[PDB]
Amino acid sequence: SGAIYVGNYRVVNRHLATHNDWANLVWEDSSRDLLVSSTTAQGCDTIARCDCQTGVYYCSSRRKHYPVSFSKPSLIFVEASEYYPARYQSHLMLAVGHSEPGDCGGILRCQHGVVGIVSTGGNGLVGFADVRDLLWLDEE
Ligand SMILES: [Zn+2]
Repeated sequence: SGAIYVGNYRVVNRHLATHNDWANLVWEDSSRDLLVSSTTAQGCDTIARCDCQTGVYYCSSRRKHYPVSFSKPSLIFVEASEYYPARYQSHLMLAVGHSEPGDCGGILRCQHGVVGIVSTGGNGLVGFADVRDLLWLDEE
C-alpha cells in the first residue's frame, strides 16, 4: 500500500483505489495502474520533473529503502499478478529488486522528488508507475 499526496491530489495504484477515491475521482488509467483522487487537506510531496534513472524506493516487504537504477517509462509486458492478468502496462519503469503485491504504492524518489510508485513485481524485477509526465499534479 501507499500513496503520493501533492496539492489537493492523492495518487494511488488504480487496483488499490478506495470507494472514497472513486467518489472524488480526478483521473484514472488502467493501462498505467494509476488513479488520482481529490483531497480536502494539502499534501506535501513534490513530484520529480526530470529524466533521472537512479533513485531510492521503499520496499514494505523488507522494511528497507533500496537504491536502484531504473529504466525509462515504457510499454512493458507484465506477467499475471494477483491483481491483473498478463498484459501490457504503459509508463512503467523497471529495476532489479524485490516487489511483493503488498509493496505496491511504495515511493520511488530521486533528488527532484517522487518519481513514481511500485506497481509490478516478480522475476526479481520491480516495476514503478511513473508520474513525472503528470505536470497537472503541480497546479489547480
Ligand atoms: Zn530526478
